[PDB]
Amino acid sequence: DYRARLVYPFSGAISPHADIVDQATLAWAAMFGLLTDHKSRRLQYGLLAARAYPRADREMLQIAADWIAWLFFMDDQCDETGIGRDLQRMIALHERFLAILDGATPEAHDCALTYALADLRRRLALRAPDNWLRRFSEHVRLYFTANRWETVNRQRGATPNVATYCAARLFSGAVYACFDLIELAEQIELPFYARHHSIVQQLEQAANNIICWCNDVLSYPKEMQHGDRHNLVLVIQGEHQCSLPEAIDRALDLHAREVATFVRKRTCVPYFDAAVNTALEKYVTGLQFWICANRDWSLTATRYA
Ligand SMILES: C/C=C(\C)CC/C=C(\C)CCC=C(C)C
Ligand SMILES: [Mg+2]
Ligand SMILES: [Mg+2]
Ligand SMILES: [Mg+2]
Repeated sequence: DYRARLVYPFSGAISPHADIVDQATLAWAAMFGLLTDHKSRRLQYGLLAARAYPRADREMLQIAADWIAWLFFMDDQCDETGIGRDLQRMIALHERFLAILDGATPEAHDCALTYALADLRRRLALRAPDNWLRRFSEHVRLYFTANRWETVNRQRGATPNVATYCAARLFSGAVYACFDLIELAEQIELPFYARHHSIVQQLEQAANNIICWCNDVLSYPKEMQHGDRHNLVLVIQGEHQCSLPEAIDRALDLHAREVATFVRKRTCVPYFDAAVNTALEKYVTGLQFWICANRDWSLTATRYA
């Protein structure tokens, strides 16, 4: 229990719609045939989304919850089945996803994950401009690239060094794609010059590292159980040749250090104008809601028990 070593100087919130949103995710999952088997009521994927996007209108929060569900269903295929150890099969599947992200219609014998991604594309297109769909699609593309990088590690029995793992981990988690949904949840449109400012990129990177490293500390047990080493704890242990307790200590020191980086750089956002800065503060608060949502959900979730 590492609760006491996962403290943030900011709190999160949860949408009042959390439980109805979760039930609507199980409907969507059944409807698209993503539920394998019998236990499904303990996935609670909607309760993650409810915390990550706590001021979203119910219809946007439902897209986010179905998107988070999609990522977990995809991720357990990558991390707990043979497709995550076969690059050729991953490439074949990612080519259908990327065709669907460009707006192509699923074919009759495209898999359930393909039909479901096309549903989420269609629904995001109803709520997002073309500029946003492009940014989101490109973040999702890099997630697929990170997933294929994991597959080659699995195929080779490789373990990357800390520097390589941390840099690839920023993409393997799809957190940048989940961050794009903050704009829709908060009904904001950041101008290109604010979106890409060095400090905003450093805050996004910081927040993504925190969410991934927090996840790594809480998920090393189940990842060890599937002989998987895409985890800061296991990668530190391999690099420093230290005890599991010492690797966990080092992982949590990196997590803590990253919280410090995020909190300090929050104070370094340039003043563009009242409007832009109000929209950026909503976005940066969004990153904080995600940081809290990841920890608060993961501590209570069957998935890490
Ligand atoms: C995936 C990024 C994390 C490791 C934890 C935060 C969870 C999500 C952003 C949605 C679920 C996505 C998975 C790839 C598990
Ligand atoms: Mg996983
Ligand atoms: Mg994974
Ligand atoms: Mg994990």
